Amino acid sequence: ATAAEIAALPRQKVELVDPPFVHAHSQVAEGGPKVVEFTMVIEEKKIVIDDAGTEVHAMAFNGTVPGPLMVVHQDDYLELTLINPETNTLMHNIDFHAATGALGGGGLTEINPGEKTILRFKATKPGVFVYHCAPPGMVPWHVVSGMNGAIMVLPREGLHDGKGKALTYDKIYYVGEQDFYVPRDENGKYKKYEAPGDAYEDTVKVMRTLTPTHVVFNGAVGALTGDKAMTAAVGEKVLIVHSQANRDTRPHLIGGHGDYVWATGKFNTPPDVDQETWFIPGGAAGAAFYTFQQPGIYAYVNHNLIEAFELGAAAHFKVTGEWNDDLMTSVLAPSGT
Amino acid sequence: ATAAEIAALPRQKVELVDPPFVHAHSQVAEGGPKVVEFTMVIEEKKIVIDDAGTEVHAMAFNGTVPGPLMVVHQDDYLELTLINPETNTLMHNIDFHAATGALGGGGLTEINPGEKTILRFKATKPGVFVYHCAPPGMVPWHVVSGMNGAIMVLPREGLHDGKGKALTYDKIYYVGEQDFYVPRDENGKYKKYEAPGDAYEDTVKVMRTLTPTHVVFNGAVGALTGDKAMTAAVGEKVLIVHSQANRDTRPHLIGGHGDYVWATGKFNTPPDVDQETWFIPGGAAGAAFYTFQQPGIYAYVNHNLIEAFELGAAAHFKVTGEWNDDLMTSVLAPSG
Amino acid sequence: ATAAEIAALPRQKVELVDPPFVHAHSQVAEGGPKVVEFTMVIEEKKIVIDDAGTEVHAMAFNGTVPGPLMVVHQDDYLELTLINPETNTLMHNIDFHAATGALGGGGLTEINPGEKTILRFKATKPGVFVYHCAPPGMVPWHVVSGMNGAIMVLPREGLHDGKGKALTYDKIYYVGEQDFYVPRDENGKYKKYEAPGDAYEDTVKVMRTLTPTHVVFNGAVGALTGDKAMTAAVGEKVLIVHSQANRDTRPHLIGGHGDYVWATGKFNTPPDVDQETWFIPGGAAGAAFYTFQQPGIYAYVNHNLIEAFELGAAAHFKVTGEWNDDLMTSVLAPSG
Ligand SMILES: O=N[O-]
Ligand SMILES: O=N[O-]
Ligand SMILES: O=N[O-]
Ligand SMILES: [Cu+2]
Ligand SMILES: [Cu+2]
Ligand SMILES: [Cu+2]
Ligand SMILES: [Cu+2]
Ligand SMILES: [Cu+2]
Ligand SMILES: [Cu+2]
Repeated sequence: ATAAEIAALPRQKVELVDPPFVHAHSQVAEGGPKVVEFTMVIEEKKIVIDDAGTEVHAMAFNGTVPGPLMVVHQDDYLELTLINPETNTLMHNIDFHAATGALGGGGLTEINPGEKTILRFKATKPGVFVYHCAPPGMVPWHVVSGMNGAIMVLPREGLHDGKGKALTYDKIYYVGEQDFYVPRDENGKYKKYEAPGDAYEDTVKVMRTLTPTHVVFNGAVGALTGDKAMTAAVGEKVLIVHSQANRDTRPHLIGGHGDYVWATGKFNTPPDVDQETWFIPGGAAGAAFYTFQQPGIYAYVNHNLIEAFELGAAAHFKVTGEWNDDLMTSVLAPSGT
Repeated sequence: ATAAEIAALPRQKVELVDPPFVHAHSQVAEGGPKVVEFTMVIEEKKIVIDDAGTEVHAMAFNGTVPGPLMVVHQDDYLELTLINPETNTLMHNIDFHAATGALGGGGLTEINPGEKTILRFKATKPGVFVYHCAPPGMVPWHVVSGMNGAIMVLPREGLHDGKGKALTYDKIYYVGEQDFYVPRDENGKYKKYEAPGDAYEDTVKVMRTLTPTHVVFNGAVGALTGDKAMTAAVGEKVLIVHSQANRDTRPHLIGGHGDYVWATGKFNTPPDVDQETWFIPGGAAGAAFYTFQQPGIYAYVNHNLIEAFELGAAAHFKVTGEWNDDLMTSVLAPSG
Repeated sequence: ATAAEIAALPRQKVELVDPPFVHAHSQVAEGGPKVVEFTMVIEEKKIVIDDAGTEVHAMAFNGTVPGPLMVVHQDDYLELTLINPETNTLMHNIDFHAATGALGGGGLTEINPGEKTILRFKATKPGVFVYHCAPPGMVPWHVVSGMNGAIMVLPREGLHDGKGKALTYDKIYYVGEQDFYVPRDENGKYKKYEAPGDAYEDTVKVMRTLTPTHVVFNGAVGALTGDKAMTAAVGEKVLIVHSQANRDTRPHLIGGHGDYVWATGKFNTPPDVDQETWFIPGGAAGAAFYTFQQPGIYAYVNHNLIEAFELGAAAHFKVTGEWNDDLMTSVLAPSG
């Protein structure tokens, strides 16, 4: 409860890491409640989102789309220092869906260029939750320009299945999915602009059609493919956290499953099990736990397969280990009749 | 129950109230099963849905979009008197998703202007449920002209959580979300018409694109804001009923949560807890229970934020009470 | 188990039947795990999908859209022989969402015209699951040309509710829902093409709008209406399996409910109960169990009612039996 009991608590300062990785943390909390401190700087910057060179003026927490994942435990305090550099042109703020009051923090964190603010909130509910910018009057425009991310509030006793058995992951990846709305010219070619403000009117027109031009993971088409594929091994337990701040998605691991899936993202609601394809509504984050049982390349997609393979929403996993013929085998390889 | 057994049950006549409020009712049922009687009159009327003076020909149960919320308990009988006055132009009917048989009542309730009908059904399943008009051959046009609402069938023992603990609300509000499809002319200006039937063909062309021109709560952009903001106080338990008869939605209370959410709307399915944003498919109602912990303005939105802030799907709650600094505080206010 | 153990299991050859019917099977497994063998031939062929003569070049497992339902039990092996005749023009393969490894089998089953392959996988998780074609670089085009179906892996002890009570169905139907994307010329008329390849660029342009031109059950508008309505009787318990390989759907039985709904399709996740409309994400299958209480015609729809009644997503059930006036009755029939 009290203002002094809080200044009494230990403080841990965390250095953030760029998605899809997640900063070091412990699944089971060591000791009691803490004040966990994070800093993010906002950057307005041009990013290229496909191999054709399509540009968007992104508005990026910590310079990445999505913003990085913050991890705390239930009843810790999260204290954010948020900095809007004077090289930026717009006001920004932050709404944590994990927080209670003042529009998730948004009403207390409106910062013009050259301003900074420090917000603290108590993480009362365990789960993964979206955060995003929401300035009055231009809420969707900052969100669909990339200004969103997620946090994970772990139970103090770590994750468990619906029946109290402990679930401990070997590694965690954070996939942020972003719908972008890029205006086109009369030839069907994407338009380029000087500053974020100049793109505004044309972009609202595309937003009103409710049809994105690109739906991407980690800020671009093919961002998490090739040398940037996520990795695991046979027998490894992986937690994949996925967020979408504006639009629904339906994740699926091609060649795998979600063994336990908190599709709602909230760890006091028991997980669905054995899932093929799960559903995360726009404005939420979800998490899926899987133990890999076969080696090779997997794709991780939004299973509207037009959004995956035409609009960009596909990533890869490269998994090392030995093949299990009991689980699957080619009895007759492709061969002439 | 035999027809005799039904005839000896007490009857109770209910007066409906306009959304987002709900008629008086008790959470735990007082006594045994009843026949609960309601009457609705259908009104075809022009509504203006945004601040640019855009019009829809609404087809409104009891004259509101959405129609009003009706509340019974499990195993009561709902008896509806439905009237289509002679001032209307179209046939109408009603399909209750809570009812069993005859297309939810649609096949027994077809009434032309100048006609009335009385339908009775047993509310066998507890939950919130959509109702809507559905005349053969013109089903989606009546629904997306606002002819839909919801009913709530409470368990006889009131609401409970996953583990049988009782959940009693202080306040209930009913938010009906409506997708509208208004035709535009050559210069992108919304068209006006002089009778509902004149708008039919142009409207169908817009509907087949699957993209609404407006998505609103309580029948208009800004309906539940400012002045018509829903109110509560810190510490009050509030049940928010939300329906969408045609298209998906994903409600979210900005600055709060759904502490218990029956996202499917059905009270025998245990609620999800601690939700940030929940999902109601088109054709269903859902309900979220929350205890307010901070004062101030909250927005309640469909969290496709283009639908909320560009197309109209946003409401406000104004909440009185004292600020809790343990839950949230400004450590350093915006500064140089 | 050992290698000699696997090699020694009994084999059972099953003859498939076209949707919405399902091959004979037992709910409770008889005896121990088996290797269940199925054969499907792929057919590329023009089909007419609406009453205006609109044609699509379908890519059809076993000649139907959707492909047929295959039923095995948990820890059986499914062994599929897949044949791509030399009269087709494209390479195809198959991804089973129920399988583990090699992109669901897609990496091991790429067959050119004139080739066959045999894949075996162990069905380790119980549920209904989508299967579909997925050739690298052309995945959505084969899926939205109809090249998808579902399998059901039953628990060895048959279905049960959340409380472990047995659920035994009398009839099972499979409804496959398909989104099609058919190009139009500048006059608004649907285009026709000589070969499947000729339609590819124009179809991808429509696909990128994310808006189907048609959403159908069993491969055409009205395929499951009229004399092809699905049938049941009052008191029969029906399982309805529904799949959508690419796009979300929200099924609803108009006049009925889903008494138990595995909306995720996975039988180790307890079913939701008393559902009015449930929600199946694109890329999944779901299953709903209902006991019919009232006779008459029911419609079974995607409850975006524009998709149901303008774009094709509506089926009928015809149910025989005696009317139950306790559940529903017309107290006063429509009158002046
Ligand atoms: O199984 N992914 O299409
Ligand atoms: O948290 N509202 O976007
Ligand atoms: O109740 N079906 O619209
Ligand atoms: Cu911003
Ligand atoms: Cu939000
Ligand atoms: Cu009507
Ligand atoms: Cu309906
Ligand atoms: Cu194919
Ligand atoms: Cu798939």
